Amino acid sequence: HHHFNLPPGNYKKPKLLYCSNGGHFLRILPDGTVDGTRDRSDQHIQLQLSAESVGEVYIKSTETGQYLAMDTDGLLYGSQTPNEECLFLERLEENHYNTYISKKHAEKNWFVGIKKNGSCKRGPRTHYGQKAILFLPLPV
Repeated sequence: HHHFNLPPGNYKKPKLLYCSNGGHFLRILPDGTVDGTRDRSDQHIQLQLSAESVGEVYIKSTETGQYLAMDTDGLLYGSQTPNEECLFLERLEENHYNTYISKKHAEKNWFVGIKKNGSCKRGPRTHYGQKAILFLPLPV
């Protein structure tokens, strides 16, 4: 369903997923809530990525152990355990950024994304070409 241009990073260390849209870091709150925050000091923005298969990743909160996941209705949530909804296709975009496509909903082009207001986007509302889906992994 999708191209295979991969980004040039590794999963050695945790990262911050900086969204260029509004400048928010992706956050997985203890209650399972997922949003974005501009507070670099937030304890819930440190994520450990890991590769399942080449180009397939898990995105986990170092603080809580929760996995980033996208539900049947396109809502991002924090999962206590790894499941099919937790896999994302990590790809390069615009020869620069990282994008994360829901593996489970790949055919539909549902992406991880953050609005200028700090609220995450719902799967069906995302699409190729948007600013909300563009991320830069920053060191913690």
